[PDB]
Amino acid sequence: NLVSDIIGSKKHMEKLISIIKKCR
Repeated sequence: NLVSDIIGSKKHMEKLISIIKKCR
C-alpha cells in the first residue's frame, strides 16, 4: 500500500541525500 511510498520516499530521499551534500 502507500506504505511503499514512504519507502519510495527514502528512495528520492537517498537521492535527496546524495544530493544534500552534493548541492550543499
